Amino acid sequence: KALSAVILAAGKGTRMYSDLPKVLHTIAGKPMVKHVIDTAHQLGSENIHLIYGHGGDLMRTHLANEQVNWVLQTEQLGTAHAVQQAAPFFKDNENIVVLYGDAPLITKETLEKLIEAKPENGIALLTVNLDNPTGYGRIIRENGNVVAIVEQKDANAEQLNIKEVNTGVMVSDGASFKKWLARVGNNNAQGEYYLTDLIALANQDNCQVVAVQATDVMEVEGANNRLQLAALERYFQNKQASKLLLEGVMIYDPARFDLRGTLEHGKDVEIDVNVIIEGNVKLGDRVKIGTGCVLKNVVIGNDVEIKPYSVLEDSIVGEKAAIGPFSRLRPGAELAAETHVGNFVEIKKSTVGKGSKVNHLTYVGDSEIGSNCNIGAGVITCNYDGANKFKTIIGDDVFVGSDTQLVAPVKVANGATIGAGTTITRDVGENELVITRVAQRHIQGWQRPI
Amino acid sequence: KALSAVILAAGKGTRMYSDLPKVLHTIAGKPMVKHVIDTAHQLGSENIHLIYGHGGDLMRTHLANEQVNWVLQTEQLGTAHAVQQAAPFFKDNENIVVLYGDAPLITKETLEKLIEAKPENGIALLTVNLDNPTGYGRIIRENGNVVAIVEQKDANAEQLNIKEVNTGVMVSDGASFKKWLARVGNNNAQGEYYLTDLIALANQDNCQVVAVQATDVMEVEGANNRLQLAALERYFQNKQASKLLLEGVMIYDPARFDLRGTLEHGKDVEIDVNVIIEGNVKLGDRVKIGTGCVLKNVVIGNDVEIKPYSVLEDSIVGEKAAIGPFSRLRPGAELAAETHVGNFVEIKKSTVGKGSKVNHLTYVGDSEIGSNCNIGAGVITCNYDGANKFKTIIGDDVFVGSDTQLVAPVKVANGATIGAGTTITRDVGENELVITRVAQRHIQGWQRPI
Amino acid sequence: KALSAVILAAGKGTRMYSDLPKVLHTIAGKPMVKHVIDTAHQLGSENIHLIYGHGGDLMRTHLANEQVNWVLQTEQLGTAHAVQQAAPFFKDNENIVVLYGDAPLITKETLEKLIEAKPENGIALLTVNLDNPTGYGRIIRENGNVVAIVEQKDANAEQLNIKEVNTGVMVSDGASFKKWLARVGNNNAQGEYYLTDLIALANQDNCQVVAVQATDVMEVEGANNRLQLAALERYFQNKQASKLLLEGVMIYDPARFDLRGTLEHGKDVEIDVNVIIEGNVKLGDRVKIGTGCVLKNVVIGNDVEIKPYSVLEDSIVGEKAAIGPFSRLRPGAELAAETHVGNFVEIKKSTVGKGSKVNHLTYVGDSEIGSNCNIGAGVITCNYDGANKFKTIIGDDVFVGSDTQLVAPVKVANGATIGAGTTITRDVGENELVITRVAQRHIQGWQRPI
Ligand SMILES: COc1cc2c(Nc3ccc(NC(=O)c4ccccc4)cc3)nc(Cc3ccccc3)nc2cc1O
Ligand SMILES: COc1cc2c(Nc3ccc(NC(=O)c4ccccc4)cc3)nc(Cc3ccccc3)nc2cc1O
Ligand SMILES: COc1cc2c(Nc3ccc(NC(=O)c4ccccc4)cc3)nc(Cc3ccccc3)nc2cc1O
Ligand SMILES: [Mg+2]
Ligand SMILES: [Mg+2]
Repeated sequence: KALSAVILAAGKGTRMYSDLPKVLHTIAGKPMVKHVIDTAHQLGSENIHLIYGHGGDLMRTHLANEQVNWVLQTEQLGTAHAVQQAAPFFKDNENIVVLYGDAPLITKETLEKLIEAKPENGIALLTVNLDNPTGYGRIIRENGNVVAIVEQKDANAEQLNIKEVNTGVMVSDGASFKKWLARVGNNNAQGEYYLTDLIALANQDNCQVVAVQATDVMEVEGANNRLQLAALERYFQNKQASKLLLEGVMIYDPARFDLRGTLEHGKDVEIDVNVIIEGNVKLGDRVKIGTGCVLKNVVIGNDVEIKPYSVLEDSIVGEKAAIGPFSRLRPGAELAAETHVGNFVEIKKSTVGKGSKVNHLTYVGDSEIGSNCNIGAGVITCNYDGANKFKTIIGDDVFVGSDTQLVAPVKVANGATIGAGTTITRDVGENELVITRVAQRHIQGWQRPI
Repeated sequence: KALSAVILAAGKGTRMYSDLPKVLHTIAGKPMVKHVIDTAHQLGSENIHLIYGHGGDLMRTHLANEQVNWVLQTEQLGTAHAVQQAAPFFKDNENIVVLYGDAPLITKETLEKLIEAKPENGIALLTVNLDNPTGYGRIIRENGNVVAIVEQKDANAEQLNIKEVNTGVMVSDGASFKKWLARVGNNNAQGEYYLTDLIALANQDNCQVVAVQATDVMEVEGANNRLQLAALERYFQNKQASKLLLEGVMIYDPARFDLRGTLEHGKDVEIDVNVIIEGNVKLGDRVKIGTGCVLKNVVIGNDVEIKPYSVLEDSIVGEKAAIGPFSRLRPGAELAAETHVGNFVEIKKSTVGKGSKVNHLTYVGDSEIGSNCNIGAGVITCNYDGANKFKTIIGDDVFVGSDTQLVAPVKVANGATIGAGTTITRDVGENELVITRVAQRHIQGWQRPI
Repeated sequence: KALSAVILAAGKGTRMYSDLPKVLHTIAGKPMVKHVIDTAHQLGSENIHLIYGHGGDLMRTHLANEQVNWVLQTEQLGTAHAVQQAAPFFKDNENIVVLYGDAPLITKETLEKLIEAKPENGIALLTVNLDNPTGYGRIIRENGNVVAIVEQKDANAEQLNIKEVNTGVMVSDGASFKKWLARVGNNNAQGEYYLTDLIALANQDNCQVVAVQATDVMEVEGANNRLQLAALERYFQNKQASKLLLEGVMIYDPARFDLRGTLEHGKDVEIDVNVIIEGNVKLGDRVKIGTGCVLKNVVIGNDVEIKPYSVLEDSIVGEKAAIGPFSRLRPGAELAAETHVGNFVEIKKSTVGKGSKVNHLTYVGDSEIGSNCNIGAGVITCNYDGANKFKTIIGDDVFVGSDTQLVAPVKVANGATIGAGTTITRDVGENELVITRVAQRHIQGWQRPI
């Protein structure tokens, strides 16, 4: 049976004290509403109807490439009225699941179990058990089937002791939503059309409402301020970390590990404390990552060690390379197998060939470096004033002496040797040795002012 | 009604295993006793009488500028005897609050609620409820009014089940303190004059003692060793972090955030994990701070991004600047709007003008740099031997080529261009181009020893 | 009475998803089984019989220098059969303690209390109380003496409410082990010879079995996957940190501190958040360590401050030195008293004399530097192509100007001054001043392309 989803995303989020609307704030680097859209897509939703309102232009800007139907709410008349704006697009046959863009951790696993429990022409309601259910609408069963949701203020002494509560998440067929939504009224203290009233309208219509319990309460929690958002963040990180650990990734402290994206991993991977993994990252077998490292959108080959406080982005690193500590790889850095990148070294948009070393106090930008080169301490690739970032091409088996400037555009051919302190502006031929002739003045018996 | 405070601060803190006296150990970068002095000043105390003893010269050295009356205790005869040394300075009218320099987290809010509850000519006692009250003196009420404090060893079976206990914190008028303190005896196992006996002396005198409960038990806890100090530290940091989060600061993980001072903030500020904020820090709107950064005594303008592992002190950073990763700003660094400071760059005591960039492997010290300058990789400002840190003045629209040394004192005027590898010792005029003439020796067919 | 131990270490650890066998995975940088071997050695064990099996060559490789008897298990027939392979080496007199290589946190203190409780010709059994004992074998007493261990599936309604359970850890004399192990059968669902059956065989033989309770449940827990290993890691780190705090080390956040080795410390030591201490480390009095530092196998003298994000290995640092931030000390770095090492500085295998400073953007390798030298920003020690890391010797009171290359092998004698931008290839004599003669071309009125 086909499926579609409706996601409520119109709220201002006043208590975030932000210019962003509520659902654009991120969990693990991704907006809360994108978590729900992605979950709804994993379930196999055919359409996703996004009820939006506050921060409308920002929603459109930030979610421009999402495959959703953009349903604009111009006034807050409650959850039933919100869903009814999407109702004309519901297929009579096809289940509709209702979700909330500010409760982002709802799992596919829980939702497909909710969808399974839905009786034909009925409703499946997601519920949760709280130790202190004060403030939340209680589930009343008769027997095993939900007959009513009794709000805090209406509940008698014994109903107040019901620990099972309403989450707001609900599944029913499209024909049934169209029917019941048109019957919902707003005769209550707030004057709003409540989606909760579909439970009453279903029973009044002799239709079955079945309750399904959530696995974790955190998966129905919403974030109304940054403190609550931070609690959803730590729960989500802990759960990502636990999954990786059971898969065999040795994360030394899972409370000091952050994944903000996707991680593919080999076996015997070791990750020390305070590491941040962003975007799409792939790690081969026996990769070791030291403390403080940040990896964003990188592929790391088998048997690579990354030493402490290295920052890597949009880069490729071949097997058996050694990086760090204090290394920086900027976008376009491609390191071949068995390369060495050391402390206080920045590599931007450059390819470095097999076995080559760049171990100290060096900037290599917009370059090609061949295999088994030795790039000395203090070497800098640079440009003329008014230039447009031109290229430095270094061949195989080249020795570049310490504190040499390579002035692009320039080529240094295979087997060349460049002495320390050189300024290289002209192409260097194959097996050419280039030494700087210094002039010095020596003064004997110069007493220092000490 | 006027107020003054008495703070007990004489203890050795043997179990800290330190040369510092007990109350000088810090919480959030500030001595425990300074927390209490500051709280007492926030309440509006007119005098603060500081009972000190052990580590007397160190207390005087470290707290030299505090507006306190220095009351020296030469011998431990108990809390009543300690307070009585300050008593001659109590005004008959004026409330006196008693506090402890080794219980630093007592809040102004709790204390002004304690002061309000004090009945005329009576005592207001701060109490707290413990789940396991074993060891602590129990509050006995009759009815709603405190009649006695029964110590662990004296309490019958049912009194042992009283969960409400004495904190030691107390408010009464000065006339009443002088009267009752002179009546306190020391006929007990320890032979000391106990402040607790004022509860008995008050009732024996037909005066009312009213109990007021503390909000959090942590706010009456004392630190007798570093393990307890560390627990007070984490409670205090968590509470600072929660406050900032409810104010709209996005702190990605509040368990990995430290504030040791004061933070002023705009809206939409984002702070990643493992950041330390020290002294007085001001952050404009939409400032983003990456992982591992340390900010001490800095002003950061609107829309600044600070990238990972940057350390900044006594500096100003203008709007839309970009700093990091791996940047170091030392005291006197002033960066104008739209500036760029990159990896492995140290700026000390220098002004850098609007739009200028200093992006790699560079030391700029004691300099002025104008607007829209390009300071190349490897550039170093330096001095002659025996010099006294003289100044390097760079004008507007200057290009300084990579790996150039600027030897102070020297001026480089507007629009000058300096080629790579240059040593600049003489002033450079407006629109002057300065290129280094290299001499090189080329040897063809030189076979490397490989 | 003499002692020996038997350690069960043969398991594959399938659920680690590793090429390492189970007990080689580390806690605090040391294999789980080495924790137990070391504990067994601290107890005074005369022999340690190591039952090994899966990953046999790796065990032999990684534990090659351990003083253990290598007892190879070729087939899993249960714990009684495993111990019986070591039994021929038990002395009739001498206690044998049985331990598990995958439960590493068992303390010497608990084990010597277990050994004390052993009645002559009897058994001492280590037990623990669980709140939920489901799955674990219950201890049945009659009275005060263990009569049976009833497994989950065999226990009646009231036995299921026994919270005291079997740990597997056991002490009995060698003669008694030989006797009872030969009597153990395998008529059970799994078909294995169970060590638990010695409790029954002991009583059936009219011998006394006495129960001793473990202090902490974590000290009998085993790690069957990396998630459980990570929980043992955090418990162990917390406990190491608490011990240091009670000894007077100020650890600002004990949840962000890691010790992977041994730490010797003076008094008034301060350690900020996210510090990692590895191998054998010694810290004098009043050492301050800033955030993010990594110290491996180092001696740090009195009154040293290490500033944030410094990485130090196999190094010595004399009293009153200042290191960091962003400093790197590689193996063989020896810094004398009152030295200064600053940001983006790497020191490898070099001695630096009293009062000398190396404060920016510098590599010093394979060198000797004397006392009161000033090593300028950008200075690099380097080698000729084809050389074998030769030495740079700098005497006392030498000034080396910024961005100078020192080309080894070379000597610079006492009191020499070297100007900025110099390439030093020949020895420099006592009180010799060496200045580089630059040739520059100046072009007036050069308009930059802007
Ligand atoms: C952000 O966009 C919206 C979110 C809404 C929203 N978000 C939401 C819904 C449910 C929960 N979760 C719980 O209610 C819950 C949490 C913990 C335990 C048990 C339940 C959290 C956030 N709730 C309601 C209206 C609404 C209010 C209450 C229940 C359902 C729907 N209306 C909303 C309207 C919006 O435009
Ligand atoms: C450091 O200077 C002093 C501190 C003292 C000191 N500190 C203190 C007082 C109270 C508490 N808090 C609690 O007693 C408490 C903690 C948790 C729950 C409930 C209560 C902690 C530290 N207490 C007492 C004497 C003293 C002893 C006990 C109670 C009051 C006063 N005498 C002190 C004398 C000093 O010179
Ligand atoms: C890794 O090498 C081995 C470990 C074993 C091993 N490890 C072990 C033993 C005891 C515990 N601790 C507990 O049983 C426990 C934990 C928490 C609370 C209470 C108890 C953990 C790991 N246990 C057993 C067999 C075995 C199984 C169960 C009990 C004892 C022995 N056979 C083992 C055989 C091996 O070759
Ligand atoms: Mg240089
Ligand atoms: Mg140079």
